[PDB]
Amino acid sequence: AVQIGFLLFPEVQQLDLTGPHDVLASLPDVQVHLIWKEPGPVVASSGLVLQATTSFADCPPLDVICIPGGTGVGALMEDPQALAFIRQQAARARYVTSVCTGSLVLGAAGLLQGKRATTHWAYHELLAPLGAIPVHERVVRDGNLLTGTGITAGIDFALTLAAELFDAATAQRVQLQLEYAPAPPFNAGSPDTAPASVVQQARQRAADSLHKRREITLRAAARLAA
Amino acid sequence: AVQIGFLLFPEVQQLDLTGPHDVLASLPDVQVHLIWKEPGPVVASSGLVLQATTSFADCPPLDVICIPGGTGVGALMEDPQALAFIRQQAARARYVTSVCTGSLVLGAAGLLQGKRATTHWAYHELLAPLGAIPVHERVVRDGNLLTGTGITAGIDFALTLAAELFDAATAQRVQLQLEYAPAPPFNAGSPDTAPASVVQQARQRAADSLHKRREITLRAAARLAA
Ligand SMILES: [Cl-]
Ligand SMILES: [Cl-]
Repeated sequence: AVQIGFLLFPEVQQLDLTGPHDVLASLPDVQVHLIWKEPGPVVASSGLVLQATTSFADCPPLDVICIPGGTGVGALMEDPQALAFIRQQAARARYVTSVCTGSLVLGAAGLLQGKRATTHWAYHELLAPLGAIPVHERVVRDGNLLTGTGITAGIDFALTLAAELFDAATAQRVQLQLEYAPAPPFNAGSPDTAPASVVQQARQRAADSLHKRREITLRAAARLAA
Repeated sequence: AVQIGFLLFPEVQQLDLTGPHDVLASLPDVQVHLIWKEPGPVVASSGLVLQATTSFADCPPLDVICIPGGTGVGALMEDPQALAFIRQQAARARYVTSVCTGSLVLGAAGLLQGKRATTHWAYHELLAPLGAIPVHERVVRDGNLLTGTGITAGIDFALTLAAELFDAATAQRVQLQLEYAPAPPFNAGSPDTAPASVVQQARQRAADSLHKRREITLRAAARLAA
């Protein structure tokens, strides 16, 4: 059975995780894990309560690891236990993946050094200090690393992983069973297509978080430099 | 504060719920509820464990009610307590909404009689016996009723509700903050675009469920006829 694991941490952006989880859990001969320091309740940034199913120590070797983003990424970038777990699993995983600011966690773990990668538009400047080659594209592949932008990035890349783990017909069947054919009613999902006034509002609202994450990123980079 | 409620039931398709939940919870001056017979754990069809936050009796009057779909819809179509709750809230709600097979629950509650509506493609034949005018479109509005197809229908219609509860700039800001710009890697999300061989596989896999739901639908229709 293919072993797929998601890191589930306090203040996760739950949709980053729950989207790909429901797609991948629809496949035959998969087992999906929600991983934290111990099994039990973990609260997402919205207040939604989720349950982790396994600890770091008990998690099986994973074929796919996925790091979601969220407010809680800042703490995870300086959590040595979590970073060590991610490094251990990434060494043998067939696919190392992240959604949105989850790639900053991969960066803090040292897994983006010399690699092409993306992250959420408001935090994109933090990739270069973590050793990455920053790329402004929605899904960026480099070897076995996939990084994606947007809260639903993992839904789309989960279909790619289904096609490569199984075959294209299986991915198409899952897409049809879920009737997945999005059609957003607005076109403001990128800073290049949203109105300038909306981009300004969004940037202002992210400014305090960006400032705090600049500080965290520099400390994380210092650890990689040692 | 705008009061938004999702029905959370055993064997729900969790993404039907968790998608719109994370979008709507991003708005100012909203409160989001996860409603079941009592607060506590509810298991989705994938095994993901979610927590209901309020009971039917304690739920405040809702401005928006949303019924997700999933395997568990069949039981809900014959749950008199749940159907009565939905009818009570729908009487005063500004928006009555559903995702995928959640519209079959609205149908069983009597709320689609004479109304245009859609549902999941494999179960679309069950709308007419529940009194609906079946429509093959992804989002169907009739008055204050919105029904949508696809596992992520609620993400898209949540942006429409944001624009109508607040304004277009607020909806655009949420879209940009979430960097929401989907781009599926396959085009098999409708029976009209998927390969015929894939449609056959999907229809065969749904056949037992459709048969069982034909029986449930006829009993639900008999109750409406009384
Ligand atoms: Cl997206
Ligand atoms: Cl969809």
